[PDB]
Amino acid sequence: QNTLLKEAQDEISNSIAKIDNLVLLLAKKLKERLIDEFKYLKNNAQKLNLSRILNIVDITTKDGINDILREIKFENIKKIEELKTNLSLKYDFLKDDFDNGFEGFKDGISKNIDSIFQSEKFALLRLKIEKNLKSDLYELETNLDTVIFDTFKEFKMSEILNSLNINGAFFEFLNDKLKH
Repeated sequence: QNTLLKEAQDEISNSIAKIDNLVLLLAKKLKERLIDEFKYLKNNAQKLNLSRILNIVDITTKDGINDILREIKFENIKKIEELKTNLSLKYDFLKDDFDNGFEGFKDGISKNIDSIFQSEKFALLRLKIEKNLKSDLYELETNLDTVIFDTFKEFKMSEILNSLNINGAFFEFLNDKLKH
């Protein structure tokens, strides 16, 4: 029991010791919109392409969700390694996995909400830009509007990542309490 308490203290000490992707996704969405505009310029003035443009936002949201899921998987692997490190309590180690999964689901839901607001804002900006559009000037106006949208997406990524880090810290504290 004394050895287990020492191991728990060491784990607590280790825990005490130890946004750009969203911007890249927004830039990719802007590039896709520019490619669609160029295709519409090769043809003439397609509204179906404008309707399809909104799907690039969903693609970018899916990419962000994939990044978040990869981070969650890495956190789970780290938790498994920590459980393997020293054999003090196996049931307590198993218990916190559900809490970690719930925290990851909450982070994913927050990402969905904030990124959906950002995607709706980007769609509104694109609709405003569409409202015959001399092409190069339209591309520059899109480069400004989607720039504001990319800044909003980066802010959403930063805030949601801070919230996810806080949730992970809370889960680690709960695991430490269970070990105690």
